[PDB]
Amino acid sequence: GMAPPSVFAEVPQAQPVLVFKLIADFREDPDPRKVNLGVGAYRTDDCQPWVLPVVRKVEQRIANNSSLNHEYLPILGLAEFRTCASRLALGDDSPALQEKRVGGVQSLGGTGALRIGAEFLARWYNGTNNKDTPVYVSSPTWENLNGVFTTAGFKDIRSYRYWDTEKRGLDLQGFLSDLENAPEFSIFVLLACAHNPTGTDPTPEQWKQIASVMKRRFLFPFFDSAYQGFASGNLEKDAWAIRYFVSEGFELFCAQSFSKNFGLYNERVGNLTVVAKEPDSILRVLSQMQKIVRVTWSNPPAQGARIVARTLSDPELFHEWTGNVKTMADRILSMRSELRARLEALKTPGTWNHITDQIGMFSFTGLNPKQVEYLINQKHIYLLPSGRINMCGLTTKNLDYVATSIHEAVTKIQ
Amino acid sequence: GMAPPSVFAEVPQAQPRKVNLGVGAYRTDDCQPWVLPVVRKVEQRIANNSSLNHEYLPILGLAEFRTCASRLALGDDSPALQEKRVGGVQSLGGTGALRIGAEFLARWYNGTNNKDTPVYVSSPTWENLNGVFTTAGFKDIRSYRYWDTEKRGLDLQGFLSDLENAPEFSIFVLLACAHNPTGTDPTPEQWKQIASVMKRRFLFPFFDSAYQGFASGNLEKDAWAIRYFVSEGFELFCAQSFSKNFGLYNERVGNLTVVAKEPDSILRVLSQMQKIVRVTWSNPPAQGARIVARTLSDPELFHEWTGNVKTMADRILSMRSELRARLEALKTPGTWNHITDQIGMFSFTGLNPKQVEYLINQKHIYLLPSGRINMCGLTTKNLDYVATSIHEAVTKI
Repeated sequence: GMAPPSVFAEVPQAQPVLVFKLIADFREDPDPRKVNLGVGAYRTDDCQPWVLPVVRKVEQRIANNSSLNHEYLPILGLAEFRTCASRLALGDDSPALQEKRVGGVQSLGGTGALRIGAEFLARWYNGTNNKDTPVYVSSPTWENLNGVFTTAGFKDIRSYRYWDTEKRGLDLQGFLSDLENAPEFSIFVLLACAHNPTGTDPTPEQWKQIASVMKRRFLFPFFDSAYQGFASGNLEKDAWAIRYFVSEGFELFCAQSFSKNFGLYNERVGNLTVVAKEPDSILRVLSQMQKIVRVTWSNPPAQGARIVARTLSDPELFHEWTGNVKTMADRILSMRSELRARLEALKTPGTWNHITDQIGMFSFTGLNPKQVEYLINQKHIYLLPSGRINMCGLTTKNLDYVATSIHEAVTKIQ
Repeated sequence: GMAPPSVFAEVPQAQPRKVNLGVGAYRTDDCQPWVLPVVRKVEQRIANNSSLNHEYLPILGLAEFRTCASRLALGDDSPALQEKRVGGVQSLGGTGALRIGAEFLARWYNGTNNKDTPVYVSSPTWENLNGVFTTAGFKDIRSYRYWDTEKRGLDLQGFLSDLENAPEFSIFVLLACAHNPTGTDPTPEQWKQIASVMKRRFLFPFFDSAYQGFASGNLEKDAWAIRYFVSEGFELFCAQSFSKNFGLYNERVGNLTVVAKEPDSILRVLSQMQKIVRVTWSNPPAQGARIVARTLSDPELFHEWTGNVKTMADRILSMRSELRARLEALKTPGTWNHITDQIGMFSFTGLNPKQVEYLINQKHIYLLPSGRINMCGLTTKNLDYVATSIHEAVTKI
């Protein structure tokens, strides 16, 4: 007479996600001095989200246009968006665009672009249905990257040396060694500019050395571009490495997000750019991408892509947008400069060059786990166990307290 | 030889008076798309609300959308809702809900990583269903009898026999109403017979509710089968789309409703769904879900929306009654009760593949080799031409 057990009775509870608990603990913390350096998105000097002025303007124009309908977009997405997105990454004068050997697939953010690209490679790259091609990611890398490629079926995910704990910067020699030892045709996922989570990017000359090994060993570049514009407010200058690989003759993928540089996080706007050697393969590659998309999300949403396409295709809106991006980049540069200056004025042990040598909103500070625990529990400054901070969590009002607390952690803990 | 070979060199090219009856979306009597009045109203309200930001939604989606969507499927006073044993995952349309549900089952249902559980779909069914379940890893996709070509209706005895012969715990994907592509639905009495076998043989119902409201013009009636299975104690999934009943095709608004025996199972299931979503689309878009949540949460807007849905369903009913009457007035061979017995946007005309070619080649009327037409492609202006061209097709080829 007993009720049968649920068909879900043996489904385990998934492991807790650290950063969600961190944000939860931050919000309940009563202390008026508390600071959230674990936030994952842009914030103003008043600790607020920022809807870009150009985005509000385009949203109003869309709302006032009654002729726009809601009929399905093409499987591959809105044509003007795909063209504009690939042109943003590659440059108007890209030889690959001139030679008609570029494809673009609209995707559900950068995540969706990585996922479709991984699914394609696991079916059609380095053989048919080859799940064994090594996929290399940086140590450390974006937190969801391993899961995307594992879910696409890749059985051999590897790391390359990248963050050097002692030097607080790039381990160039370790990275180059790991490239030299990678099996021919291995896939390397390369974060393009503003490395998340460390902030450490190769310089252009270091990128040339990386590219040289990849060219020689036939290693496939899969760029992940989520912060174009955050290094300088100059969208062209910030894409230098992707463009250098194109001009060196590489075929490559580039997963693009518009979540951060348009602030369109919750409209899920991305694009997968494909650069091929010959124009005829783009049609074939895209036909397979269509089949992958069809069984994942069918076709992509319109609102965010419409905003991006309208902005990138109109000179006036494009100029306003580049100014909005520069506002974000400049605030981050300011917080980096101000934090470093204060840490040095307090004569904090260690070197702090990395605070301004790093690029973008995320910084590996070099603080150890015990020091992170001190900052959270004693000073109410919330950050990840890795020592990652978001520079947008710093403000004119909290900078002295944050710098003083870091000085305490460095001198009194460990 | 000259250059390094392309890494894409071996990628295959994937396989591929006038009236258009091949459309798959609602169209007006003037052959135009229709943004629903309630949707325009809510869009203007959203555009006027400057407090809305663009920060990421939760992985599982906007909470009020998930609650309102599951309530639409299950009913506001569903015992499963009052007992707190329902979960909802916002998804990228109905397709995304089906995919997330398939990924979950292929990992956690009927064992761990059991890719061998049979997955049954109707003959015929929605053309993308096989691809969704195959991509999730299922190796054994089967069909159950459904369309009876001779009777032009449901082959109940074949369906029941295929249920009886299905291995215990097999998954059945059940189109909940307004069957795509046949327009043939089980009656409530037939649904009860289907449920009885599934209960006895532990068969898992995976409902697909993409046309709630189009079957009858009434959202409550069209969800009856889902709610009946809930009342019979089933655990189940229901993949919901808002593409058709809100006309929000290109905003990709769906929800996966999960019904379990108890609340703790919902918590564990949702925790695994979060992992699946995170590596597929990260978190879902806001615009379409905000429109649906705003509409369903406001009794005034809900009422207006149900009126908009009934306008669409009534125009379809008009086209069905007209086409059958005009065909029967022309003394067309065969019975044509199925044109009005069928339900939803589509009709399996019962027209053989070689009468299709005539309609396309000789009379410029476009439809699928299966004989499916979208009733939203018929208008007051083309009805007499289509009914005459079908008359000729049947009396001639």
